[PDB]
Amino acid sequence: KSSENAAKNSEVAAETTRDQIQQIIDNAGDQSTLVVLAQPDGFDSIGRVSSFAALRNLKPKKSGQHVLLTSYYDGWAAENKMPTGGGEFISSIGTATDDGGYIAAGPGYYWTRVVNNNSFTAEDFGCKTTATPPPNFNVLPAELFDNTARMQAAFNLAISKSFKLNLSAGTYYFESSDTLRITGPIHIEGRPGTVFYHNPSNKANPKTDAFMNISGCSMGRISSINCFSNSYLGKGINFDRSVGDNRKLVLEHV
Amino acid sequence: DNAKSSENAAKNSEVAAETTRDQIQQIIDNAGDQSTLVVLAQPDGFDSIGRVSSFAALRNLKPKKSGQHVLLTSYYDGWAAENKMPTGGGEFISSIGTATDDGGYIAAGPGYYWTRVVNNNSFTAEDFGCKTTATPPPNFNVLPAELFDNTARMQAAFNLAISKSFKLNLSAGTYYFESSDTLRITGPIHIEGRPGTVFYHNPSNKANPKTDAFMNISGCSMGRISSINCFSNSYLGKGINFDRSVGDNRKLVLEHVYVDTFRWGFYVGEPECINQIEFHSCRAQSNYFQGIFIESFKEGQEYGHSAPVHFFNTICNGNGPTSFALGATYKTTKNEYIKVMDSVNDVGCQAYFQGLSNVQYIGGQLSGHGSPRNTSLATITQCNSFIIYGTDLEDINGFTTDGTAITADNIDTIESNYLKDISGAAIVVSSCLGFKIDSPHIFKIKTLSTIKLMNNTYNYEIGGFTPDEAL
Amino acid sequence: TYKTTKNEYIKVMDSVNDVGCQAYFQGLSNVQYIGGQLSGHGSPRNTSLATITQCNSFIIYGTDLEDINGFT
Amino acid sequence: YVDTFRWGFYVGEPECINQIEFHSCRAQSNYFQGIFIESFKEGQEYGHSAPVHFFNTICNGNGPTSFALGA
Repeated sequence: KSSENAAKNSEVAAETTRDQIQQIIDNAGDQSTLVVLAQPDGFDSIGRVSSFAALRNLKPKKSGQHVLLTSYYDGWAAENKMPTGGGEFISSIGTATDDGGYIAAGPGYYWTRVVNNNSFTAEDFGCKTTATPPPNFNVLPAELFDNTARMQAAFNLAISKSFKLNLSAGTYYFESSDTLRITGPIHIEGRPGTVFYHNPSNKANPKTDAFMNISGCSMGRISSINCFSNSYLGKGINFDRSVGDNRKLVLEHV
Repeated sequence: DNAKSSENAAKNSEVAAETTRDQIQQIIDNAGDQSTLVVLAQPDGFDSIGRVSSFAALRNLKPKKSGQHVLLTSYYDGWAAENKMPTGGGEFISSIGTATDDGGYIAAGPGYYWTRVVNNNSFTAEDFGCKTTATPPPNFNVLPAELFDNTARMQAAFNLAISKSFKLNLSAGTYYFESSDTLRITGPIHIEGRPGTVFYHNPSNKANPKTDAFMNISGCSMGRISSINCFSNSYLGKGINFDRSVGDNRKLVLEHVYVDTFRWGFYVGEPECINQIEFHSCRAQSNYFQGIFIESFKEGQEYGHSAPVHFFNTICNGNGPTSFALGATYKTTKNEYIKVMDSVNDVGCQAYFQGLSNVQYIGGQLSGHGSPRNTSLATITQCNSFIIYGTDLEDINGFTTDGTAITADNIDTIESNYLKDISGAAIVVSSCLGFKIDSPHIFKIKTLSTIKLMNNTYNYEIGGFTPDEAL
Repeated sequence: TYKTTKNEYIKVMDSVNDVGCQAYFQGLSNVQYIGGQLSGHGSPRNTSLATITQCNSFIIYGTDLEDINGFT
Repeated sequence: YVDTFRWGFYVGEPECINQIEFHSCRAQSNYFQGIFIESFKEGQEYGHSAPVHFFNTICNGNGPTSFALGA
């Protein structure tokens, strides 16, 4: 009775408000999409670049544009992981040397990363991690992607711009005839579980060739890395004077 | 009665519809004559993008398709009424399927979930719903102003940091804990606090308030924990307990970790669980019995040890029962009363080392400010190669194991009746091979001697410390 | 014998009389070894745990030393 | 690192550096001293700060050179 009267008035008022919303949304001919953007999930309406190669092929109308990169490689959703290596980029008109990390160059333009807190991760350069193998003798990890050239680009950027390099847990696989070089002062910070795994198969002298060479790294800091090879071949870290003295380098949990 | 109950739900639907209409009207009014692109173009256009208000709202937000990115302003809403800024927010990505809810990393609903986007392999505790508050003074029974228990959310945060190997960042302020469960680290981890980070522990809900550990560390090989200040203001419980329930803490490093006003600051009570551990710049202060308590095995038990153990620039100060503590009674939040003392003859010491090997105490300090009842400053039993490099030792108030005060008047009597007692010096060494001390400055020692040797300590070596300080 | 990813084989050993040690120091000065450990767990063939040659001022502070399997 | 001042690290009163720590620091090419710690001067009340820890710190090339004296 009395409850029913208010319950039916509620239906009438709700329908009138529905008609009012219909009317105002129809009247707002050119502004109705602002209602779409203001919803709690409105940020999804903004577009973003899918991978670093797509970013290389993206032609900017004018210098100074800002864009979002979701991840370095696409296809993380089909697998069971999260995007990685993404960020924000700014366009410039001109020529610059492609880096694979910092700078994505195309024909007559390029894009540069916005770096926060003077630090970046190795995933930003296309490095991949996998499951850590056991320490048994001739045992290799399950997935074999060689990180040597991409990790050397990351080291070069960290030495040149004096950013800190951050490394994620997992194993990075290395199998190349070149040795990984550190050529000036650098900050490197890993996580418990960061592993560098070295396969000496492509080396010219597997018995004596160094995996990592460090030289000229004054006042640098390297921390929380675990290198192993499971081979009984090679040098693990070779300290050198090809660039200069490592005057006050600090190694901690290596 | 069903009609009267559903009337309120109908009115709630009415109010929600009217408020919706009001938001659309507000948007259209603010937009004005200008087109959508122009509005976006305006220097403040970023405000026209919708955001989730809180983590619960995100749990209720149903994604149309997997792969959407959304923004979360803060973990809790209402920060603007309070005079503080949002915290705990970020970006989330949707997935269609089932996953175990977390309260942090993953917000799960029926048939969908949202996953947080983590930057630089690190995250904060606010991301998991933890709250801070103003720090209480160190007085005896003083609680912080507002009491929100952080135990289960901080436990979830530790689980994520161990599982995904992210670094856990903590903010200034006190995290309050009052729970019947002990906070466990079970794997390698990085924890980094700020100057001002405090963990306050309330033992009122513990089953054994006197002996139950606040925090438990096991298996933490290669971890690093820094810049945290744990205190409890109760003279009850263990501060941090190291176990082998998961494994050995094989090269764990602690820096700037302070533990105050528990019953024992740092506690170890079984063998082979602190091999190669490091304490840098740590502190244990005003605990009831000991600041550091290491005891690999008890008497009659199978022999065992952990080795080596390293202390660098660590200071233990004020540990041991004072007269106030002896007479004090703790009042719980359930209005219980717990007597702090065990007996009226209680004594303690600053540090206690038993059953270890290759121990180094470099620098640092061991002092007795505030006049607690101590048998010694350090007590060393059944160790091999304990070495002391330049450690400041000062201000002991001397007692025997029985509780008898050691003054000048009775000094001779003590020497006759307590010869075999493990007490009566600033440093007591008992059954220790390879003991060594260089020449630190020692002063204000109210005890029979500065160093005491007993129980087959047979190749010791004593450098020249400050002479004529004892009785 | 190590098997490479190109199906090559490499003899791990150099000679059937190979010996090693844990740490080798030659031609240094003012060296401090504070704490730590040097140990032969797993029974490798060692001439020593630590070999020090042609140095000025090598100092060891409390290092743990254990478990050597002696060879010339 | 502190270089080419008159003093690099200066302390001139008691009870202000209790338990301070220097790791891997440098004082180089200052005019008088690299590290200068002085709790009290002559005729002043006794005081001190304690303990004080240096770990792998270097003081190199401090003091007045002939060029510095003529500069």
